[PDB]
Amino acid sequence: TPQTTDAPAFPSNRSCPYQLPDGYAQLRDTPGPLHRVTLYDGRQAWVVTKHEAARKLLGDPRLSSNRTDDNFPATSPAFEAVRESPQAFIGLDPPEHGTRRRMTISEFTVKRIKGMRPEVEEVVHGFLDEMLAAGPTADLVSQFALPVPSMVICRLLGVPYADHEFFQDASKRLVQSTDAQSALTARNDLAGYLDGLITQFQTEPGAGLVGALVADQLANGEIDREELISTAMLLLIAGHETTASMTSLSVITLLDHPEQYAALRADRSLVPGAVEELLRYLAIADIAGGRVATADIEVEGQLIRAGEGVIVVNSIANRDGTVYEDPDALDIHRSARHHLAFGFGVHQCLGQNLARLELEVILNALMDRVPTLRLAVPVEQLVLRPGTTIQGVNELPVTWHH
Ligand code: HEM
Ligand SMILES: Clc1ccc(CO[C@H](Cn2ccnc2)c2ccc(Cl)cc2Cl)c(Cl)c1
Repeated sequence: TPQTTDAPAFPSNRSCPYQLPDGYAQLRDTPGPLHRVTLYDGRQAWVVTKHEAARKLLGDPRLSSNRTDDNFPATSPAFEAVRESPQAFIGLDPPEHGTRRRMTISEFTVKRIKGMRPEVEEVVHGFLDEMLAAGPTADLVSQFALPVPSMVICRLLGVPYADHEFFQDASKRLVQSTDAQSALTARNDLAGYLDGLITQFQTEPGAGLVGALVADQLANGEIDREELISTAMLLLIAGHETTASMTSLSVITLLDHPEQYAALRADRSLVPGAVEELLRYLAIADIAGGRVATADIEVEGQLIRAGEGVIVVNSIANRDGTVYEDPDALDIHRSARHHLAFGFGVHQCLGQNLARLELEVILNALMDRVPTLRLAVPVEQLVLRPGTTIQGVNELPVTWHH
C-alpha cells in the first residue's frame, strides 16, 4: 500500500523556471554519486547527481554516447527520431567523434566568435528596433528570443533565412513533440530540405558551413551525405532552441532578482560572470546527458553494469553545494566556474562560446534599450516546458515604457 520507491520516475518537471523540481532537490540531497530512476517505459537507469562524479563519468570512455544502442536511456517516445541513423557527432564515440567534429570547429573558434560580435549586435538591435517600434505588449519569445539566434545560426550554416518559418516550425516540432511519429515527421521535413540545399550547393558552391562541407568533405567522400544532413540539423536546431530558452529564462530569472539585475545594469563588466551564473543556475539541457555503459564501471562503491543507461543530470550537479556555496541562491558575483551546463570532455558543447556571446549581447541590449522591461503576466501564469525537452517557456508576454 505505501507508494514510496527507490527508483522515482525521471525526468521531473519544473514548477518554477529557475528552481530544481522537488524530486531533483531530493536526489541532490541524497548522498552518493548515483541514484536509480525509472524511465517512461518502465526501465531502470542511473542518474549522476554530484558534480565531480558527473565530470568523471562524462570523461569515462566506457560511458558511450551512442543513441542507437538498444539500452540508451530514452526519456520519451520522441527519442526514436534522435535514434535515426546516421548520428551526428554528438552521438559518436572516439575516434569517429573527433573526425566529424573537426569538420565543423572552424566556425566556432574564439577568433570567429569575436568576428561575429558586430553581426550579432546588429541582429539583436534590429529585432529590438522592430519589437519596440510596434510598442507593448509583446511575446518576447516569438518576437526576439527565437528569431535572433535563428538569424545568426542561419548565416553561420549557409541556410537561407528566407525559409525561417519552415525550419523554425520543424525545429519546434522535433524538440517538443511527445510521440515518435510527430518527431520523425519533423526530422524528415528538415532532412529533405537540407538534402535539397546540398544539391543546390553542388550546382552553385555556397556560403557558410553547409557550403564548406559540401565543397570539401562531401566531395572527398569523407562524410556521408546523410551524415552531413544530420550534422547540419544538429547545429541548426541547437543554434535555435538553446539560446532562445536561455534568453527567456534569464529575463524571467533576472526580473525575479531585481537587486542583482540592477547591479548588473549599473556595472556591465559583471555581464560575463552573470552569464556564467545564469548558465549554471538554469541548466536548460539535462535532456543531453544520456549515456550507455559498454563495460562495468565502479563508482564509489556502486556498480554501473555494462548495458545500463546513465543520465548525467547537469542541473542537479550544478546545485552541488560542495562546489557552489548556497547552491540554490542566484549570485551573479559568485564564481560559477566549472559548471556543467555545457557538459564536460570530448562532447562539451561546440556552441558554448557562441551562446555566451549571444547572451552577453542580448542582456546588454535589453538593459540599454528596454530598461523598463517587465512581465505582462505573473510568473505563476507562465507555462513551463516539461523535463523531457529543453527547459523554457513557449511564450513570454512582456511590456515596457513606450
Ligand atoms: C545555452 C545554450 C546551450 C546549452 C546549455 C548547451 C548544452 C549542451 C550540452 C550539455 C552538450 C553536451 C551533450 C553531451 O555531453 O552529450 C552540448 C553539446 C553540443 N552543443 Fe550545445 N548547448 C547550448 C547551445 C548550443 C548552440 C548555440 C549550439 C550551436 C551549434 C550547440 C551545439 C552543440 C553541439 C554541436 C554539441 C555536441 C558537441 C560534441 O558532441 O562534440 N549548442 N550542448
Ligand atoms: Cl533528430 C534531432 C537531431 C538533433 C537535435 C538537436 O540536438 C540538441 C543537442 N544539444 C543541446 C544543446 N546543444 C546541443 C538537442 C537535443 C534534444 C533537444 Cl529536446 C533539444 C536540442 Cl537543442 C534534435 Cl532536438 C533532434
